Amino acid sequence: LHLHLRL
Amino acid sequence: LHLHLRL
Amino acid sequence: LHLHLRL
Amino acid sequence: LHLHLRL
Amino acid sequence: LHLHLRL
Amino acid sequence: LHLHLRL
Amino acid sequence: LHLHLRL
Amino acid sequence: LHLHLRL
Amino acid sequence: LHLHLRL
Amino acid sequence: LHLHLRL
Amino acid sequence: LHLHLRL
Amino acid sequence: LHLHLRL
Amino acid sequence: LHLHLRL
Amino acid sequence: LHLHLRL
Amino acid sequence: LHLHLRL
Amino acid sequence: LHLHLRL
Amino acid sequence: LHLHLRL
Amino acid sequence: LHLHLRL
Amino acid sequence: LHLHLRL
Amino acid sequence: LHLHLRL
Amino acid sequence: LHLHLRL
Amino acid sequence: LHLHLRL
Amino acid sequence: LHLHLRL
Amino acid sequence: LHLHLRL
Amino acid sequence: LHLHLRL
Amino acid sequence: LHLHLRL
Amino acid sequence: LHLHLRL
Amino acid sequence: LHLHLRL
Amino acid sequence: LHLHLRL
Amino acid sequence: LHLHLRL
Repeated sequence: LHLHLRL
Repeated sequence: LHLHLRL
Repeated sequence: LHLHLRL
Repeated sequence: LHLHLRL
Repeated sequence: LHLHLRL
Repeated sequence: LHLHLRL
Repeated sequence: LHLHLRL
Repeated sequence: LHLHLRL
Repeated sequence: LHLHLRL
Repeated sequence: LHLHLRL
Repeated sequence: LHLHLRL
Repeated sequence: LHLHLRL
Repeated sequence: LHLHLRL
Repeated sequence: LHLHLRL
Repeated sequence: LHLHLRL
Repeated sequence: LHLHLRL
Repeated sequence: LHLHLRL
Repeated sequence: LHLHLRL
Repeated sequence: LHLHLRL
Repeated sequence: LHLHLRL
Repeated sequence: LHLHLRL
Repeated sequence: LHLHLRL
Repeated sequence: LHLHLRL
Repeated sequence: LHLHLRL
Repeated sequence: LHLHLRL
Repeated sequence: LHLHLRL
Repeated sequence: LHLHLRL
Repeated sequence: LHLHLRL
Repeated sequence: LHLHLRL
Repeated sequence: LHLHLRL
């Protein structure tokens, strides 16, 4: 999986 | 899965 | 799944 | 599934 | 997995 | 999803 | 997902 | 994911 | 992921 | 990941 | 909000 | 928010 | 937020 | 935030 | 934040 | 395909 | 394919 | 493929 | 493939 | 492949 | 057979 | 067979 | 067989 | 067989 | 066989 | 016999 | 016999 | 016999 | 017999 | 017999 988070 | 989050 | 969230 | 949420 | 986080 | 194939 | 194949 | 193949 | 193959 | 192969 | 998803 | 996901 | 994910 | 992930 | 991941 | 021949 | 021949 | 021949 | 021949 | 021959 | 899947 | 999958 | 997978 | 995987 | 994997 | 098959 | 198969 | 197979 | 196989 | 195999 390509779990990407950007905050 | 490509779970992507952007906040 | 491509679960995408943008807040 | 392409579950997409945008708030 | 390519878990990427950017804050 | 429970995608099942049987050939 | 539980993607199962059987050939 | 539990991707299973059997040939 | 539990990617299993059996040939 | 528990990538298992058996040939 | 109590957004709850169960798949 | 209590965003809860269970797959 | 209590963002909880369980896959 | 209590971001919790369990895969 | 209590970011917790368990794979 | 299950091509079966018996002569 | 299960090609079977018996002569 | 399970090609089987018996003569 | 399980190619089997028996003559 | 399990190529087996028996003559 | 040309069994093709795309999800 | 040309069994192709793409997820 | 040309079994191809791409995730 | 040309079994190809790409994750 | 040309079994190729790429993760 | 000229048994010919082409798939 | 000229048994010919082409797949 | 000229048993010919081409896959 | 001229049993010929080409894969 | 001219049993020929080419893989």
